[PDB]
Amino acid sequence: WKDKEFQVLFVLTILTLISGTIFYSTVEGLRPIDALYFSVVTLTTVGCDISPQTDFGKIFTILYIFIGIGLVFGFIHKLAVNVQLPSILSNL
Amino acid sequence: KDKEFQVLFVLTILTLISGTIFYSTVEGLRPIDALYFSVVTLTTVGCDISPQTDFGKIFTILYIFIGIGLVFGFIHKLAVNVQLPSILSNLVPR
Amino acid sequence: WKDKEFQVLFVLTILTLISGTIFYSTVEGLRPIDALYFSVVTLTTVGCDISPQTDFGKIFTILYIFIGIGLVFGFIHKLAVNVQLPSILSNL
Amino acid sequence: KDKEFQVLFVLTILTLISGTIFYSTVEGLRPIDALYFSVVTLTTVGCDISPQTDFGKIFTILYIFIGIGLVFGFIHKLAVNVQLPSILSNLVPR
Ligand SMILES: [Cl-]
Ligand SMILES: [Cl-]
Ligand SMILES: [Cl-]
Ligand SMILES: [Cl-]
Ligand SMILES: [K+]
Ligand SMILES: [K+]
Ligand code: NA
Ligand code: NA
Ligand code: NA
Ligand code: NA
Ligand code: NA
Ligand code: NA
Ligand code: NA
Ligand code: NA
Repeated sequence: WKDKEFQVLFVLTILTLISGTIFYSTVEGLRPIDALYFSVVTLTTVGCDISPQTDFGKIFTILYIFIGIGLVFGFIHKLAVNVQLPSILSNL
Repeated sequence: KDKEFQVLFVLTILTLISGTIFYSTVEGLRPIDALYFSVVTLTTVGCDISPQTDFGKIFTILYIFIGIGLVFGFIHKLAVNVQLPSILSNLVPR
Repeated sequence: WKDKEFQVLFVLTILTLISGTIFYSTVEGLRPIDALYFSVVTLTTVGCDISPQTDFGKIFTILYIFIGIGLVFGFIHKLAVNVQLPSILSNL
Repeated sequence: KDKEFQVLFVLTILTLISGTIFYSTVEGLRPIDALYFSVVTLTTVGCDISPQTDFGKIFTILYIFIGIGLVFGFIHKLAVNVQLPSILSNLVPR
């Protein structure tokens, strides 16, 4: 968690999710929790059962995916290392 | 043989048990549907349904971030340590 | 296309998609084209707007994902190399 | 500078144009919706809708297999050649 590389990826991920939450809650009229949910399932590629209704929201979502998918998967990978390492080091 | 593979297998199993319990309690799904939802979420396939409760939405966000990395680490190790050697062995003329 | 590694991945992918098409068209009652579509969008993780209705179909789908996702992405990667190489070699 | 990146960018753009034309003609989508569908399909996010015509289903299957590899090759090159250097530059104290 002290690893600056992990810390920066965390910050970038949080900032990207905040931006999506603000966007979808104000332009697409979603409750904050639903805007955050939509942002997360979009950038992790899980998807969900809704899509943006406005043209602005569709264009934003296209750009958001290309801006954010690589960072989010970089963060998920670094997070996975941190989470599994204590179990690996106990199982040695 | 591979202790990292052992860890990822056990952690994957525990992660899917946790999701099965969570979605069957909080989202009211039958256990098999809760397991299905957990699997398609963490492999990023996705489901035709989404959580309905705010607790379910929050949990799912955290489950995604922790669970994708573990499940795909397991899938990668399964491919290199189990599936690839089996394919190669099954291609040998005997 | 003569690369045996690519050829084997193609065969494995086709056989896996045939199995899913047979399964979903007979157990989940989908038309063949819809059963193939469901099999493809599942193993590529795109997803779609339906899910299996039977418990047997849900269990099959879980196992199908773990049996098939790695092969399908291996094939997609090898296919991408083949498809882009003529353009790379013309752009040198 | 990177000719592989140039190729993947152009092929990605052409792939998305092709999908926009296809889904707006065959599936009747407005152009922006056809582009949206193409992007979420090839990045594997998925859409709340699916093709309705058999032509659309067949095309989508082929588009997925050819398009995922190109779009994710482009995303990887964008990350290593553009986004990573920019982040690093923007972290330098000046
Ligand atoms: Cl909220
Ligand atoms: Cl059950
Ligand atoms: Cl059919
Ligand atoms: Cl339009
Ligand atoms: K996906
Ligand atoms: K998906
Ligand atoms: Na989706
Ligand atoms: Na979806
Ligand atoms: Na969906
Ligand atoms: Na989905
Ligand atoms: Na889905
Ligand atoms: Na879906
Ligand atoms: Na849906
Ligand atoms: Na989807």
